[PDB]
Parts: sequence; structure tokens; C-alpha cells
Amino acid sequence: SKRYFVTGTDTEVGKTVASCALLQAAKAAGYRTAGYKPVASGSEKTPEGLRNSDALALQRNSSLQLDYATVNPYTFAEPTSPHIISAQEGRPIESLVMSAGLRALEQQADWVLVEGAGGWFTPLSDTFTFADWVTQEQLPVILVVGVKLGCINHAMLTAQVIQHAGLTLAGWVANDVTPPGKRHAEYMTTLTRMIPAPLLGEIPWLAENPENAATGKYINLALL
Ligand SMILES: Nc1ncnc2c1ncn2[C@@H]1O[C@H](COP(=O)(O)OP(=O)(O)O)[C@@H](O)[C@H]1O
Ligand SMILES: [Mg+2]
Ligand SMILES: [Mg+2]
Repeated sequence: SKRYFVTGTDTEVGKTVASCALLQAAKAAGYRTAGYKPVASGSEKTPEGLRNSDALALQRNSSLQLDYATVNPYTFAEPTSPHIISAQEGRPIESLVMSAGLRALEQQADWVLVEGAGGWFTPLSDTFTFADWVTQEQLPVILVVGVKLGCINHAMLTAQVIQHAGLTLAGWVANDVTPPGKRHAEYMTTLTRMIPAPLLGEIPWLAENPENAATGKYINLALL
């Protein structure tokens, strides 16, 4: 069944918003979908336990009715690097558990999207990063680019390292994190030339609750 890992040029660039658009597009295409945020930090308390906002968005945007824990097995309250808070709270992050969770979703979904945490090299332990897990799973990678000054360098750095890891950069998504500025078209042209993967689409600046906006329309899944 189809599976994609979604990474970004940094934290706070639109990975979650773009992942929701991707999931909406896949449901529209007739797939049985599931979003997966194996590791999450920066989460709020509820009577059921901690809930992360990205995991909730992926859950809501999945075509299947999924239990929270199946979407997000590892939830940390403090918004810091996963390895730091995992070591502090004595709750190790295990590659095998992350992988089992992906398999569990595949029991029911035929199209699974996995959202990473932070950027490509976010540490999970003092000796293991998210990039290590993606490499183990041999997942095709989708790069989310928040269109802003500095994004060309970050997109190029991320694409080069993914390629060096022997992984496939399946595509990229442009996300308009701020209102339109002067060199938007020039930036889009530059990124299109430099990133060695198809541009899947562009999400416009959507000030109010973009995670639940109808954004599937901005993604062309036939390019993926
Ligand atoms: N296209 C968009 N339009 C306007 N707001 C955006 C857009 N994309 C992201 N946001 C806002 O920017 C912040 C970071 O987006 P998010 O998808 O959570 O980033 P990441 O998952 O990369 O950390 C959030 O507050 C989100 O609501
Ligand atoms: Mg975030
Ligand atoms: Mg996110």
C-alpha cells in the first residue's frame, strides 16, 4: 500500500497543514487513508492523557475513524527536541515501536502519510535521529517548504541530505506561511528549478484554521 514521510525545511513551516491537504486529496482520490505522527512534543492535557495538535489534525483528516494512540504512540508535553524530553521523562523512543505503529495502520489503510517532528535531523535519542528511522523504513519523502527568506538554502540542504541517504524525494509542497510579498514568483521558480522532485502543489495563505480548511484541491496526487 502507498506510504509517504512528510518532512519540512524547519519546524513551524507548515508540515501539518500540508499533511492535512495531502490526506484530503487522497480521500478525494478514493483511498482509505491514515495519518501517523509517531513522535510528538508540545502537547496539552485532556482527561484521556496528553494530546498533540498535529496528531489531532492528522486524526481528523484521516478517512478512517482511528484511535488517538494509533495515530500518535509517543506524546510529550514540552515543546523541545524529542530526545531531550524523552531522556528527561525516562520514556525511551523505540524504532521498533514506531515501525509497528506504521504496520498497524496499514492493516486498515491503503494510503498512509507519516509526519515527522521538526526538520530532517531531529534527534530521537542521543544516538538516533528521525532521519535514521526514515532510512530504515525506506519511505519516499515529501518535502514541505515554507516560502520565506532562507527557504532556498533549507530546501537545498534537506534535498541533498535525503539524496545522500539513498532515499527518494517523492515531491515537494510549497506552503505560503505569510501573505504575498514581492519576489513570491521568483522564489517559486527558484525552488522549482533547484528541488529535484515534482512540485505537488501550493497552499495559499489561510489565516484562520488552515488545518481544517478544504486544501485537498491544492494538491495534484497524480504527480506523486
Ligand atoms: N498556509 C498557511 N496559511 C496560514 N497559516 C499557516 C499556513 N500554514 C501553516 N500555518 C500556521 O503556521 C504555524 C505552523 O504550521 P504547521 O503546519 O503546524 O507547521 P510544522 O508542522 O512545520 O511545525 C501554525 O500556527 C499554522 O496554523
Ligand atoms: Mg509545529
Ligand atoms: Mg507539525
